[PDB]
Amino acid sequence: GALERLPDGPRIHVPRKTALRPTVARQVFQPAFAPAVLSKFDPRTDADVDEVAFSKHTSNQETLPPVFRMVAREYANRVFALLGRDNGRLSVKQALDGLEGMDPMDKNTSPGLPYTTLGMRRTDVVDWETATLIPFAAERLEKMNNKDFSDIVYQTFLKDELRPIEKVQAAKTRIVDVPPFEHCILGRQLLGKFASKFQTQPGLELGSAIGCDPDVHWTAFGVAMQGFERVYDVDYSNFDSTHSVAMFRLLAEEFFSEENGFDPLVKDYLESLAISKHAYEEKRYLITGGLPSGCAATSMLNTVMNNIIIRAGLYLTYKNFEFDDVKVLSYGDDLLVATNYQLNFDRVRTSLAKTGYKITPANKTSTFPLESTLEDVVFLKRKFKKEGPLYRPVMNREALEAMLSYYRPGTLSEKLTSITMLAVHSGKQEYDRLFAPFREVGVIVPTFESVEYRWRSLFW
Repeated sequence: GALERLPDGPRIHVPRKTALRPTVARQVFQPAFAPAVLSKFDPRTDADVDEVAFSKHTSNQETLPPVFRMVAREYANRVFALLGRDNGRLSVKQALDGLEGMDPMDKNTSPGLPYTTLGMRRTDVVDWETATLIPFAAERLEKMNNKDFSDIVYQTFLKDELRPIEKVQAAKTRIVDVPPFEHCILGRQLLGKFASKFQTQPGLELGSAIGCDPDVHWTAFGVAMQGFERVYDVDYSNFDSTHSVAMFRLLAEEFFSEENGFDPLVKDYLESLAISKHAYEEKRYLITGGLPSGCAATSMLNTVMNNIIIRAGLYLTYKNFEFDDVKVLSYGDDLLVATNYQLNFDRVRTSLAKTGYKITPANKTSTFPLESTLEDVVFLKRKFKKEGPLYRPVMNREALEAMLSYYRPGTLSEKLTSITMLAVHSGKQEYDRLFAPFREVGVIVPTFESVEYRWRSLFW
């Protein structure tokens, strides 16, 4: 919200060509999907894609009800009771290498401005052996330690991916925000030690599916939500952008605070996300509110806010409502409510509408069903398919066809390998149907029994 125009500067090229190309299986399945619109002169749409991206960000909420604060600090108590309040700053060595049971920073990811303009990669700007930034990058990280984030400009561009034909026709393409590499390092310094603990324990108590593995953890999520009377599926609309600047303050003061064992600089880092400066072609602008993408923190941040927001809506809608009445499971804006009560999310939608957040039923029709169970819900594009004492992540049939219909030249073998581990849960008949197009044109893929056996090996 609140997009303020700044003085224009050097041209930072937004890419306007898809790398996606159709496979041999596109003609077979013909999914309701196509590459996202990137150019203004894309003939598949009437609309200007830059206008549609800039039409969003109207204005976030200035204020926010007082119930958001108490439910935030009450959620904080539960989280830090389990994980602990030893969430101090990590060294630059620890940030790059990552802690034990935490992936190291990706060397391939974009380094951000001005390194992308100069044609440099992440491994140019730092030495991973010694954890040593080059003089230019080192002094910028120094200034951010001294409470100054004035140099930080997000490289912003359109997301190259598949979209529904309606999103392609309407030119509604998602926006990627790439922060500078030093900003991304500093983020993992301040919030890394906490993130490592949050990743390792996904479940209903922490209220998060972050750092899970659908093959294994679906059985754990399944059995945990099994005993409950109902399970609701709730989806937000523009969850990242609708975060108010007040929400960021709440997190800094109540959740990611020095009381809970965080670095004092965390507050200033969170303000860099709250009020951020972006570069798009020659345009420069300033968005007040909403969480930018980029780096590993984004999914965790939304997961924390999601547990707060959904309960705050319930507190507002349902009087004498309890915190433990609802058990939550979420991976960012993908939300899953488990409860013994009977909740009406039509009235919760109207409550949260006033607070800025917009929920939807996730079933293409404006009616949250009063009755809903574990078998009905869809979480992470997957369903909960019980099989003996286990649960299998059965992925949507229309999703699987869409994934196989397009690809990026060069990395086709890597793609097919990963999709076999998804399609295995749909059954041998469905499995061999989905890969038949590729085998038809002389492309070998592993047997169903090979990959099905591999999945069963996880539980031995």
